[PDB]
Amino acid sequence: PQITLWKRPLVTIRIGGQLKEALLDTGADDTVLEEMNLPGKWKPKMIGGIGGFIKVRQYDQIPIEICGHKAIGTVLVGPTPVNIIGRNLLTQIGCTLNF
Amino acid sequence: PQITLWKRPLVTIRIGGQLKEALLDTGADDTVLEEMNLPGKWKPKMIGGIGGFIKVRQYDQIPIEICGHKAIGTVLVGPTPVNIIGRNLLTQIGCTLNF
Ligand SMILES: CC[C@H](C)CN(C[C@@H](O)[C@H](Cc1ccccc1)NC(=O)OCCN1CCNC1=O)S(=O)(=O)c1ccc(OC)cc1
Repeated sequence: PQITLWKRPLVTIRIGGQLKEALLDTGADDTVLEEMNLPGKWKPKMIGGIGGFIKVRQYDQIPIEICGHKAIGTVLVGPTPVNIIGRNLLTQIGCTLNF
Repeated sequence: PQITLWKRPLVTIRIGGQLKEALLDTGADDTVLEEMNLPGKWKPKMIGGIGGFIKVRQYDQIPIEICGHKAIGTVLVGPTPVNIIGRNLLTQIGCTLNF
């Protein structure tokens, strides 16, 4: 699709049979989801945003279907204000900015 | 133009005698610039992201040129680590997400 920006670019994602709403976020390198359970091993990581640093759990090679498009990649889980889809997965679905 | 997301979507903006590098950020409602001593009235504001909130100064009707596209709107100035072009100006320069 083509998505304009007068509203937040929120889309439905599928991650483990679970549907969630997430924000397409070109200013985020990484995909960060609110606290949830995901299967498999994770690694403790820290990431920094506009307000400072948080602890997250890094899950690698996780399938995420984003508005009907498939990605498989890294998902960070932790106290983000909102679910965000970052560039690591936006690139996989062929997302670009255009003006 | 089309901007892929393999790297951070940094572009040149101008606000005064300052050309600056800034992220084209679809996850940002508002435009947030690194500390700069802009003239005119402003209002205090708090904005929140990963890590928590920061205090910023809200300046209205500030002309901002983004990649040779003119815009004019609200700019928030404060201790952000990166200049962020948010949706309030991205819409004015005709920016969309596409996949
Ligand atoms: C609530 C959703 C987002 C987390 C909001 N952020 C925009 C993000 O794109 C943010 C931009 C940013 C901020 C600081 C440093 C770098 C980039 N990206 C973000 O938090 O990315 C996390 C991954 N980080 C780690 C370092 N580089 C990254 O890309 S935000 O910068 O916090 C923000 C919040 C409010 C606002 O106006 C009201 C404008 C911007």
